[PDB]
Amino acid sequence: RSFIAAVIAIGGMQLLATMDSTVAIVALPKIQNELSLSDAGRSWVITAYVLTFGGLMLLGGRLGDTIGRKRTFIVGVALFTISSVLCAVAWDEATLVIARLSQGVGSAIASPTGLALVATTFRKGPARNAATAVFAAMTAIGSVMGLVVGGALTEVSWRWAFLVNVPIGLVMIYLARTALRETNKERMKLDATGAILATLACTAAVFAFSIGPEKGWMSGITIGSGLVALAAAVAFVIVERTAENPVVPFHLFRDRNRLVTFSAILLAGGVMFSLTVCIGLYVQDILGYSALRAGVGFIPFVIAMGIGLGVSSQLVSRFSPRVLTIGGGYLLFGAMLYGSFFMHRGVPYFPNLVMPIVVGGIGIGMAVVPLTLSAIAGVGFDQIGPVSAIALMLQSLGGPLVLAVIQAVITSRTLYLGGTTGPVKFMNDVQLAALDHAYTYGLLWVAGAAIIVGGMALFIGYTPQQVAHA
Amino acid sequence: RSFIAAVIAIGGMQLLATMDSTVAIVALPKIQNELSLSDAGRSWVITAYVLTFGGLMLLGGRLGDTIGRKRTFIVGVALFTISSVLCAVAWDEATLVIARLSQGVGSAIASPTGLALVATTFRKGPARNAATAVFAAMTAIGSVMGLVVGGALTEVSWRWAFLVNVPIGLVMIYLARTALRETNKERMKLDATGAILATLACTAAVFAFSIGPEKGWMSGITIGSGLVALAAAVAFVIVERTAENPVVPFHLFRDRNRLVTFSAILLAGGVMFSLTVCIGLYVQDILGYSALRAGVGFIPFVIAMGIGLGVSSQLVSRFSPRVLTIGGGYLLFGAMLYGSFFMHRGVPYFPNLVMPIVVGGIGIGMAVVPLTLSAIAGVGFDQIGPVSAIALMLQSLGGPLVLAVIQAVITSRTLYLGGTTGPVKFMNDVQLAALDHAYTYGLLWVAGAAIIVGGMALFIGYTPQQVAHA
Ligand SMILES: CC/C=C/CC/C=C\C=C\CCC/C=C/CCC(=O)OC[C@@H](COP(=O)(O)OC[C@H](O)CO)OC(=O)/C=C/CCCCC/C=C/CC/C=C/CC
Ligand SMILES: CC/C=C/CC/C=C\C=C\CCC/C=C/CCC(=O)OC[C@@H](COP(=O)(O)OC[C@H](O)CO)OC(=O)/C=C/CCCCC/C=C/CC/C=C/CC
Ligand SMILES: CC/C=C/CC/C=C\C=C\CCC/C=C/CCC(=O)OC[C@H](COP(=O)(O)OC[C@@H](O)CO)OC(=O)/C=C/CCCCC/C=C/CC/C=C/CC
Repeated sequence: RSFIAAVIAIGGMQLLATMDSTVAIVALPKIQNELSLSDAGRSWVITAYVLTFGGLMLLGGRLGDTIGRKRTFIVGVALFTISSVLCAVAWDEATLVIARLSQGVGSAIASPTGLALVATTFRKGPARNAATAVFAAMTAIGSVMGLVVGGALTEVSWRWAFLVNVPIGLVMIYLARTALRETNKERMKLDATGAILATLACTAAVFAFSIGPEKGWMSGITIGSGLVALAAAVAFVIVERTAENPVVPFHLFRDRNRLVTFSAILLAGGVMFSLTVCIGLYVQDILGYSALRAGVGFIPFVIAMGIGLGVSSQLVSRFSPRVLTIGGGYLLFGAMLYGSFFMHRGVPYFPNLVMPIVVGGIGIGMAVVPLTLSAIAGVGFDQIGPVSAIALMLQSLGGPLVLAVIQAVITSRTLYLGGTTGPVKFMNDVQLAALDHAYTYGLLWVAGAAIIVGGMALFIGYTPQQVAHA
Repeated sequence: RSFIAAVIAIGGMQLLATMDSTVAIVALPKIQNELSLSDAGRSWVITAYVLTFGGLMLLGGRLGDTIGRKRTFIVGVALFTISSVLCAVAWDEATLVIARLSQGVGSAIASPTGLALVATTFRKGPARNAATAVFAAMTAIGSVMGLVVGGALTEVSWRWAFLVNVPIGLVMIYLARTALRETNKERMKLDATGAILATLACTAAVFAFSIGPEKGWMSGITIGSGLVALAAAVAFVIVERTAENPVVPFHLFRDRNRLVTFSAILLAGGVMFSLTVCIGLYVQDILGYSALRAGVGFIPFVIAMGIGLGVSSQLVSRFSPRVLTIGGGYLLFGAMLYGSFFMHRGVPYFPNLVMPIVVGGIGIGMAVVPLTLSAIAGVGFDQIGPVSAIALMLQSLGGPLVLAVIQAVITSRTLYLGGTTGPVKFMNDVQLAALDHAYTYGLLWVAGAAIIVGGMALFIGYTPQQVAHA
């Protein structure tokens, strides 16, 4: 039981954080009808979590080296679980935003430690390959369970949806206490000066990006915050040259395979994030399956993805990460080509929608394990901290960049085919049909980004005896 | 002057075959007004040329070994030039059909000899690379010059357009005679039984594939035509086992890098053929440029292609055919993504149409040179005949296969967007707008087929020392 209890506990924060993201999105309209927070406050509950989760990520990367990775994992999760209760008792806009702020602080501390715990706890070999599959398995499980939970326990109250994290979170705190052993190495000094500038630079950059669309791109306060971030970013690099125990080891990023792998995960995250957002919007708006029925209909995705991850964990020892990334990428290509020809409003569920989801899930799951193992290959125990923190930063940061281009193509083609921009419930059956054909057309431009991802994967060059097979 | 006159004469049949093909398509509607051979006779003049050109392709490969490579190239061109004069004096469908039949026979003899002449005449190294670029360069020149000649000298008569091949064709016979030296090796016995079975199989398959859409797929004679095609093909393989100097050396095609490099050009030719048909139809119908203006507007394509071919000849000695094929093909991906977003009816010619054509021309030209050098590498002199005939047979055969799939996607999406199937001259500006967006949508599926070509190009693995640099 020691093995299964360890992989479940380590990947728990991936289950918790991803599930919370979808439930908060689903319950947003009912928050309007109760708190009466207006349209300006609608975005302030979402970006409040993102403000601290991305701002504190680098600080939480080096936090486990000076205190302890296991202690960091329990503390970070506990603050996440406590914050959910404070989120479900919110009475005023100030109460909710502060509750969402502290969830990001709790997530930023524990999330990078989860990836680092895979490399240190499990030795290189079949154990790490099985641990990588489980770590990637429950990220998609939380997303699907988020739709089912958020689509079922929402008509009685949005407050009960946030209270489902507590039973799940308490188990992972219990499992991590009795299934993970505290390692014994001497603690190292924290880069306090480096962490101060790194935190205030990423938080300012996210604040400027969020306030842009609201107050205008050239309001005067947005540029002022960007100037502060650019001044901090310049100073942060300067100190790191002669700073012991760097937050970011720039010397570790050379012309080696590390840049190619870290550039691939930056773009591969954007392809996956944009694919999830567009498919969920297409099913809920064009097909009208709502939250509950869409989540149950995505159950085959988890089973197919679980099949792909389990198979890829066996083949990684024999095949290089280059061929498994491409091999699973071609199964993705056939899914969205078949998912473009056979999608309009009113099609049956089994002949038309089941196959693209199942086949695409196997291809996606096949290429996740080789990419994860190569990003934590040949780094060591003193430097696995910041490397894991950077890997989760680039994976999440690439999402909005790619989706911004994809959503621009969707909007442009809607106008050309004949349509309007606005809420969907106010669109007759010619502007609605144009939006149907716009999303399907934009599914092919997602494949255009996937080709770019695969082209960068040609330069990995890792052999199977380095990433695995030890 | 010896070098430039030699290579021009070698690639001369490529100029003739492509340019005559385009002119025959352009002047087809005027043949209706004069010969009055009805709809059923419209497709016979196109079918008649293809029936013998593809039917006698395999015979022409081994015909140069038993007779002479230079002598075969002269008679093949001479019969082509002669048949153009008889074509332009046609006075009934029977006279025009016979002339088109004889034009294919002359082309089937000289076309495979042109590619074989590249390998034997020029020694492997810098001389072959420069000769390869000019060989591919004049294939694209003939296509554009066919539009201008057939779009300008056709308002006076369709008979004058057919007589423009004689001044050019007579020059090619002169340059070949003066600038090509007759090699001195002993002639070999021709496989009489194999040549008879090879000829009958291809014409029967072409005849069945042509009468199918006309008379019905299960009409009764198409299955009979398919019966002799299978009977000839089955006996051809049986008798080829013990046949001296085989027509098709099956033993040469093993699990080595030759089957991969022959499957790539099978589908690369289909992508390039479907790109020309779709673009030419889109420009003439949606934009209404007619034939003369379309030919002038595609002049920058040839200039851009010439730059791509010239650069690729220098780089092929330092880079393998794998990287140049994948690297050159990414420029094609960028052009067709740009050409899908910024191309509708009524756009200016400069910013929206010239840029994708110029960039796409460079990308195509960079990938053509490595593919043909790999297709004639390391075979010898006693087997360069059949191998070059197969390379031209598969390149032409892949065209209709890929285009049939693309045209099915275009027709399916036209109906969904709102529109009908029929002549463009009866549209109510609403079905015309839908046909505009259907062609643009189908441009991305051509990119999907080009991705498959890239995938097979990863298995080439030819060293630049083997295909060049000697
Ligand atoms: C090593 C460093 C880091 C490693 C750490 C990383 C470790 C592993 C991570 C891997 C990737 C992400 C995990 C997966 C998360 C989400 C996936 C999921 O399970 O979530 C369900 C849904 C989301 O939706 P959701 O966002 O909730 O929607 C709500 C709206 O926003 C408003 O309510 O996604 C999907 O089903 C995905 C479907 C793609 C399959 C391919 C189909 C192609 C053809 C389909 C045609 C249909 C027509 C579409 C026409 C466009
Ligand atoms: C070694 C083995 C063998 C080696 C032996 C062979 C050695 C090398 C041979 C390679 C392949 C063929 C060469 C090229 C031949 C044709 C190309 C050409 O020069 O011909 C011009 C025109 C043809 O037209 P044509 O067919 O005459 O038209 C008539 C109508 O059918 C009815 O009159 O094509 C083009 O301009 C091609 C443009 C492609 C550039 C990239 C475009 C991307 C953006 C597109 C946006 C536009 C919107 C499209 C929306 C869909
Ligand atoms: C095969 C097993 C099972 C099959 C089983 C078959 C059944 C179905 C299919 C299964 C999966 C397919 C396998 C995909 C394999 C691909 C990986 C690969 O085999 O790769 C080849 C080559 C080797 O490399 P090399 O190390 O020399 O050789 C060592 C090896 O031969 C062994 O040791 O990779 C390259 O170099 C790539 C060359 C292209 C140059 C890049 C330029 C274009 C991109 C520009 C910028 C990027 C994008 C930016 C913005 C767009």
